[PDB]
Amino acid sequence: SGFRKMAFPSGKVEGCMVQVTCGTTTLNGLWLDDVVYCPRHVICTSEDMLNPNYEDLLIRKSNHNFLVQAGNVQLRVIGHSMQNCVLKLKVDTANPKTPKYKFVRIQPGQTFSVLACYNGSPSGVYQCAMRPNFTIKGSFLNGSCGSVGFNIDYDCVSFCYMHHMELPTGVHAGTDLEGNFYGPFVDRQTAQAAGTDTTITVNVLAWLYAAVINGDRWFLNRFTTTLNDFNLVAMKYNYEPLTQDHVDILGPLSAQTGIAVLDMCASLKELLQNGMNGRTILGSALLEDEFTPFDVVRQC
Amino acid sequence: SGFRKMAFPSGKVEGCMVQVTCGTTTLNGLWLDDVVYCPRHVICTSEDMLNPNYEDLLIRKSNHNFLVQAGNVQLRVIGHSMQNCVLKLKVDTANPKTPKYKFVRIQPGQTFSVLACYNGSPSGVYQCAMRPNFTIKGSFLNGSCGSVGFNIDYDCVSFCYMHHMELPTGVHAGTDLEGNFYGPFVDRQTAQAAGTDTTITVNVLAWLYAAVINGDRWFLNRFTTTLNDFNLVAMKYNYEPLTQDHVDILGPLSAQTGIAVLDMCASLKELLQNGMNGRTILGSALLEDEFTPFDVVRQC
Ligand SMILES: [Se]
Ligand SMILES: [Se]
Repeated sequence: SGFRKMAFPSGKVEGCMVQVTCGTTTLNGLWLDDVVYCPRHVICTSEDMLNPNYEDLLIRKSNHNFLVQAGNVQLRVIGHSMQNCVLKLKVDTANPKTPKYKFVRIQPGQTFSVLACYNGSPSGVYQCAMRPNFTIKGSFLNGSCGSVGFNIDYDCVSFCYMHHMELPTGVHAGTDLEGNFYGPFVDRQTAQAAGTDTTITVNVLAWLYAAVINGDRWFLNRFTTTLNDFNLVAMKYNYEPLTQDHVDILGPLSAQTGIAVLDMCASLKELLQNGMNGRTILGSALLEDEFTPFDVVRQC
Repeated sequence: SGFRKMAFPSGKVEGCMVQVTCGTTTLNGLWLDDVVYCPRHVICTSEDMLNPNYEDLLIRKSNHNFLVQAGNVQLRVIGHSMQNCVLKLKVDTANPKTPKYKFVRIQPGQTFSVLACYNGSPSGVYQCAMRPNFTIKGSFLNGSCGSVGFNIDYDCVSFCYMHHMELPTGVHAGTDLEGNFYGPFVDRQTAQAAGTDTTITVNVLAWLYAAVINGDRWFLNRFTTTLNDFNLVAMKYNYEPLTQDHVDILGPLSAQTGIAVLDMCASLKELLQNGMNGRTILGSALLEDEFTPFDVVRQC
């Protein structure tokens, strides 16, 4: 037993990371089949980032201006396309190590594993949630740009994220693998408001169930509540509204534990109104919202 | 910037995981060069685990009684040795995928990455600390036995841990790769006291420095203290004694931040005596002790 924040094994992805250099800027690329994907701001200098005209800047670039290095293996670039905020560099060799893969655009509240890389070299793996306001709170130093987020189902890597920006607030923003930003963000070094974040209510509930399974039951109380009562409390406390879709997804966990969802909500309400009072749930002294129902089920 | 609990990329290790079956018991093995390492209790039934005589049980086994499966590749076992609580199964093929590697026995307070596996298949990666009482708090379901813990330096995998037991308390215990348990534990399903755990003081301090670097400074106070004053407070609060070795290892972090170690200790003291008062450090509402000075430096 036991419960941990756990990333997917990164092996399949490590074999796809490349280094992409254009002019003076180095960052990470993702080589699948014969296409290398990377943040289009690889083409920018420091000053460029203040106010880039990506079309005009890219027009000053040809195929030979992109250095693609796979470990020590130089890749030959034979086409280049901008799609939203990604570059798609066509190279002459299919990646021998390409796994089965999909590109997916995930939803707020969903989670994924990040392989943080520098100079096309993996350095660490960890699990992130896409926040309701479409930021992530990661660990992304200078040159992490181009690191990707992914899920694995059996043999298939669903790439869902590529890192592009740290906001002045210190949170992180980026694209799907088609180059469309999550959230209102743009690939320019400018003031950008993320906007109010909220707790992923359904994740918190899933985590409470994981706590019950693991033997932490102190917070289980004598009350119940209704979706609407609970949702009123959710409002006050800056939590996402709970819907029937959410109740449904907790079904299997409510099934195992014999604790109906709305009884778990009344527990949550007591925690939101009374706090945790110096106690811990699954070793945490706040309410974790970084685990989906799927995450919890996988681990149980 | 940003700060996260981060495991090593698991790629190098995923290519070493095998499935080991003997009689009715399946668990995980580690295939390096021509030797497969696994928990010796693979040879035990359920009832065996109550009171195993490993010599006598192993004497009833030959090379062909060990099923070693590497994905779909059956391995041929040609010798078998018990070393402490591990079996070393000699197989006829060197693992093509063997990385550079060391076996190391780590120290309490040190951290490592766990590749949790089931039936020789990796399912997730996450970072653990070896507790002062030589347990780990992991996520290890039925059949996780044989999963390993490791560090990576450049190209070299230092294996430090193999999973063997969940204690009745729900914490985890296991061996180095020579088969010597961390802590007082044995590979028998019996009552086993772990004994008092304590907070890894130096880790907490490293984490406080990581917090300063990331912009969290609320807890920085007007006081200082001495090693002995601090250590008296450490005692009261079940924290490990801070030594000069520890001060030394925080040197580089004290260097960058311009906050002397003992000033960071006075801050810690105020936190230990006054609590966190509903505030958060690096998104945590308690004091994290799961990051070493090396971990923090790597991430900064
Ligand atoms: Se970037
Ligand atoms: Se086991």
